[PDB]
Amino acid sequence: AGFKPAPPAGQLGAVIVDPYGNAPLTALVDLDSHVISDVKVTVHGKGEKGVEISYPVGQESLKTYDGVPIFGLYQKFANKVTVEWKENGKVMKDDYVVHTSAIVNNYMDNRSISDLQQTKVIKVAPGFEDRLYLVNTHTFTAQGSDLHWHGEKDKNAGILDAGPATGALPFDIAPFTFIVDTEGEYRWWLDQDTFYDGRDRDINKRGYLMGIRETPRGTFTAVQGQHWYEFDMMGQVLEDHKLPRGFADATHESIETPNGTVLLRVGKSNYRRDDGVHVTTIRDHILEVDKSGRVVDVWDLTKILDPKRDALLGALDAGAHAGQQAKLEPDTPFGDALGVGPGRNWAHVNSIAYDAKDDSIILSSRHQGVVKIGRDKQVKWILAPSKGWEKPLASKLLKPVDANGKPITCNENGLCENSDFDFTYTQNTAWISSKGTLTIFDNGDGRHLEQPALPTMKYSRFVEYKIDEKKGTVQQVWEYGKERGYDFYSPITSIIEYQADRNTMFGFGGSIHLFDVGQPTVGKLNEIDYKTKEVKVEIDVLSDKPNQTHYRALLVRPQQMFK
Amino acid sequence: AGFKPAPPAGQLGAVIVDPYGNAPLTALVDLDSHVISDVKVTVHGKGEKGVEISYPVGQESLKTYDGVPIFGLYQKFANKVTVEWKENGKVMKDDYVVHTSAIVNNYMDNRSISDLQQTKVIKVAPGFEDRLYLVNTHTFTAQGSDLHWHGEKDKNAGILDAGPATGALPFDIAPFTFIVDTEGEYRWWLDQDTFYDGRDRDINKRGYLMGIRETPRGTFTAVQGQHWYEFDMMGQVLEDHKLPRGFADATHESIETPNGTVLLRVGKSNYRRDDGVHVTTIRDHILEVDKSGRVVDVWDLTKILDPKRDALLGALDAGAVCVAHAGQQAKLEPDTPFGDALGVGPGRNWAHVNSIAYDAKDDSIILSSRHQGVVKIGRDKQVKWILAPSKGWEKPLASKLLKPVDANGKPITCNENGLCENSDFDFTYTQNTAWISSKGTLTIFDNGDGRHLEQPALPTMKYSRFVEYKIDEKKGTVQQVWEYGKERGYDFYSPITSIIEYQADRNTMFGFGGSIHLFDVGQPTVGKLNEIDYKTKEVKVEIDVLSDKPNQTHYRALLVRPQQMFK
Repeated sequence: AGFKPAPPAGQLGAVIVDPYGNAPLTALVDLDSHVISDVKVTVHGKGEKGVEISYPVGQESLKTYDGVPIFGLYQKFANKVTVEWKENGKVMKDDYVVHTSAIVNNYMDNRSISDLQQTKVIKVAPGFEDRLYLVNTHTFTAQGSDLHWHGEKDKNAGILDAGPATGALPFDIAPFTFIVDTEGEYRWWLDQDTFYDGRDRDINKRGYLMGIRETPRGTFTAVQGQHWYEFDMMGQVLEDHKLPRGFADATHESIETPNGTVLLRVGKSNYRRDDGVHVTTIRDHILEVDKSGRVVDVWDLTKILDPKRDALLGALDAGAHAGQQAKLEPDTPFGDALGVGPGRNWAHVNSIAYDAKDDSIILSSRHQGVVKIGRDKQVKWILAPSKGWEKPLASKLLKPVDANGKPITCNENGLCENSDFDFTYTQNTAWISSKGTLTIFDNGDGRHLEQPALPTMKYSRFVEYKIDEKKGTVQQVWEYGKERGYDFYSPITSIIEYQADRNTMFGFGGSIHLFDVGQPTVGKLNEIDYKTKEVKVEIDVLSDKPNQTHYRALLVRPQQMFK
Repeated sequence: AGFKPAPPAGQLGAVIVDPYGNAPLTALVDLDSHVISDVKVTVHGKGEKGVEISYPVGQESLKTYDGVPIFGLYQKFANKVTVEWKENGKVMKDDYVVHTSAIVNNYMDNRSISDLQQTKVIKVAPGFEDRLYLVNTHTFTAQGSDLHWHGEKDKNAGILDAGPATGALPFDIAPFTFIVDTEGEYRWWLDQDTFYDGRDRDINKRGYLMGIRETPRGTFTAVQGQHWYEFDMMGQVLEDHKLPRGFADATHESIETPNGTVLLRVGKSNYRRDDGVHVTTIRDHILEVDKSGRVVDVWDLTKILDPKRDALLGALDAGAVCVAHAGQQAKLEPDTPFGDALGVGPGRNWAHVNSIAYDAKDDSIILSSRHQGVVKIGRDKQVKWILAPSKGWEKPLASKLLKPVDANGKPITCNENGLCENSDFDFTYTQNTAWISSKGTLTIFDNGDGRHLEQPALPTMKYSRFVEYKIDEKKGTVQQVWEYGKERGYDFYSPITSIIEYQADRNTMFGFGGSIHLFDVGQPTVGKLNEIDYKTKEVKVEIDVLSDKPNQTHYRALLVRPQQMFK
């Protein structure tokens, strides 16, 4: 006779490239029954300003991988790797040359600018040369949306009519997943085949890879369509769960709790409306699942909030026919569409945050605002312009004040007077910062509940708030980006997150220049000094097809990847 | 256009037979967006003496399933079911007629007695009519073992010779998993295609389905070949993990701990022997994994115990090899080729661990080695005690041997073979399921092969026990405090597998002998379910399960409680 395995490369076992087969820019040093400890890996930079990646590897990883994880390689390159360990009270070291293969995009057509998305470095301050960023973007499939959930036909339906559609099964795209360093180089790639398969019609392998978030084990959870996952930086798929049978279309987010549970955002399949019509609802539906995939709890937002509030809804750019303000029709067929009511995109929830302090969740509804909902499924507060909100939900809205806690005078549209307090509009990632505060990407479409005279007048903000839940007072304590204009405006997607290690504000604008037809879409990575607003890091990712938005990115840390 | 879904059956949604596709005698009442709170299901017994099954349903389950779970139906029958619930403050109730289809055995050939295994009720005391028992058994495939792991050629082998095998891949069979009531009726069935596919050569669908154990949630874990699992009684596969890449051939046990981890009994792939031969080791490694499938810890038994000890290994019947030479004593050979074969050293079946117990009190594990005895190993990988005949053990292990005492705690005299004098005390031999009981004692199934470390005069001179010991870890003393099956002879004798477990609820001893009359050629093998009153040793239950092909061992059975199946 047969063929032998690979022989050892040094003082341990063989060194295998891409062990699990889903991460081509990784490799594994096989243990070959050696008892080692105090392990460290160093991947050396390419060229003269090449960025070095170095990390410890803990005891759970060795056992799990039966070897030393090699993360941080370059593609099609003779990587130089050094691994240090201890064996029998003695210090050890090997230097390996690890050749890699190429990175492939399996989804190209005449729309392709080229096979990979282009990076452009712009600002790398001192003491940020080590930073790594995981980019969660995507790339159009050749035939685009090809499949649709089947729904229930209505009274007003033509007699001969074929049945309708429901839900959001067409929300389907190829993933483009990678890590980029401060030299604009790819240092990681999750094979597109790992979760997705666009040419085949296995709905198990279809959807929109989203909500990539870190776990307390240095791993990551993600969603795609009708499944949710866990995976590590070696490309090992740790969990693969179908959604519970009453639920569908999980998009936008997934986060592990401190209690071992996992928060998902989904829709309800076969949802019975009060008029007896069945629909798959749209992004208005939060699960708490466990590691068995079972449901621990569910928030039905159609019964917590107000699916009839069209305040912000009525005021939206229909290009996300661009620019045009949203003109609602009350005969809008059920499905993934702007409209009121269950079976229509009335909420568009895109972010979840758990609050251990009071066992509550915090949510950002693109089309309504931001809320904290209790375990008791009681709304505890709301952050939105006061228009549209009926009683008793109106009782829950927060009151903006100043540094001295005196009320800020605002109108029902969010326009405040004599201060810089503003709310958020079509916002994202309303999360809780390590500082104990709420951080939000304010995409800013339909700001102040209107379209502006000219598109280019829109802008996006990073914004931080301080909430006295007990008083119902909210305070805007930090903002950045208003004064950067249409080149800093992301209509959709996007993220910010407070980094306490370097006191920065991390962000990613995912759809910059989305409307510039024929032009690649810009994903802009930023670390902003929290104290000075100085740009410490600015890196741009360009879509590989024109007008192809990015979703999110994360600031990842190798010291944590391998528990 | 399109065909409509199923319309409501009663005052809720439609009623779905076998929703997940894995348990054909189950059903689901779809929830159709109704909000309900105090659910109860009752499945009425078939015929005049049929057993009724009734259980509450928790919220999580209603949520997890989006419906009410219906467990306990009869095959090919118009099952009469009653669901009771609260909706909008007021008491509700529906009666459904749930037709079911047939149970299929997909693995039959000329050895087949009939398609399904036969049951024979023997004894059912009053107050024990409700009992249900999950039978973990199996049935031969038409091809038998067809797959080997590939090994590393070693110096002794020829020059033109192809490489050898290693590991325990041929340890492969089709499952036969059903629940039984005190009328010997089939009330649950896990589709064979759920985990296993014996006509196809996808190894992820191969192995020997075992170590079926309840979880703190009412669900069950299980191992088969190179995967481990979690499932529930609706046939829903909750987890499906590959073994971590260092490991292979998982069998016998899988048990969730109070800490969310799961303990597995495994072997090691590509193990580097001192002489630098790479083998896959056989049933001598313990994994602790998480729900992410990652290794939390690992016990290498080739370095915690003694793979050279052949005190029991040589005293054995070559009848319980793997699959003529029964009755005959084991003769160890030095040149025994690595693989699933009796012998010493890493790469050979020197240990055959087959039970794991987690001791929460001190973060230790308890193992049953068929071929060595019963030990407690710490989190620190340090051997804490041993229950075995003192023969063959060197220092430092010898110092760990427990010392037999009486009720007043005074030494008992037992020779080096385990033979004691002037007491009923006896050690356990090729035992199974060494678990901790609710009382905090050690219960064991003393299969009893190679008893007192020899083969007896005549083959029939063999017997199994149920046995319970009390250990004073602080002093190293072990005390036998209960036993049963001694007097019942060869007809109560299970050479392999099998299981016991104390039940505080009715003060009984649960047991299952998986291989009674295993060696009776041409005869079905008997799996005997038993409950034994703890106080009186009266037989409260006794039910026999007969293999569907001749000489086809069973593995284990569980005492399941439907009150606990849907959290």
